[PDB]
Amino acid sequence: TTLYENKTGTEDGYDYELWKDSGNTSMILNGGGTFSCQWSNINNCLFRKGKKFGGNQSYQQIGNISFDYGCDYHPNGNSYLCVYGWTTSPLVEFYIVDSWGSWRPPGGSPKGQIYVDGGTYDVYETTRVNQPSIQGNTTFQQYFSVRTERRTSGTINVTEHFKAWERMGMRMGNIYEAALNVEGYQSSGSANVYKNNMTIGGS
Repeated sequence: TTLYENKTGTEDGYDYELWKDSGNTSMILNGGGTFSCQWSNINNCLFRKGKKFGGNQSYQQIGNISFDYGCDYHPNGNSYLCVYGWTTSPLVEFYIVDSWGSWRPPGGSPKGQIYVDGGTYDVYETTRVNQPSIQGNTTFQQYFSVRTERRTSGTINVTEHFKAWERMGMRMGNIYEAALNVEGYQSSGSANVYKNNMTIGGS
């Protein structure tokens, strides 16, 4: 229930992962979607809990996807706190970022704004040509919604970001996974996800 090295698994209905390329990481797996983590001397690391979806379905088929979450979030350098996931056909890596450390991701310039869940989100898109992905080295898009001001608790209605992105011409494939995610880059920090209730279904 405390992880220190790369591991993926499932507990209490939530898929979890700790991953780092190097450095010190720890992750306490608490009930349900909740977890606690710390990192130092890392290059890249991530800690996440959510779901790898069991079918090959669109978000209209899966039903509502939302995270009712709360995190006591103390990054010491580069870091962000987000919902993270992928779609396939088309292949998309997506991010809904609510807070960050020293650097607000992803860089570049937004193409729109979404007013949802009491906040304003900047929308970004990238193409990454022949780069590592969940389907090997290949080309994929990245979609980002990044809050204009930091917050660390509330509801992220992922379905509404999906719908807004599609209205802005950003096609969603079948949903592969979605998880509440803490990232670190060349930094130290800690975060306690004390609440993470992931809705999957219905309207």
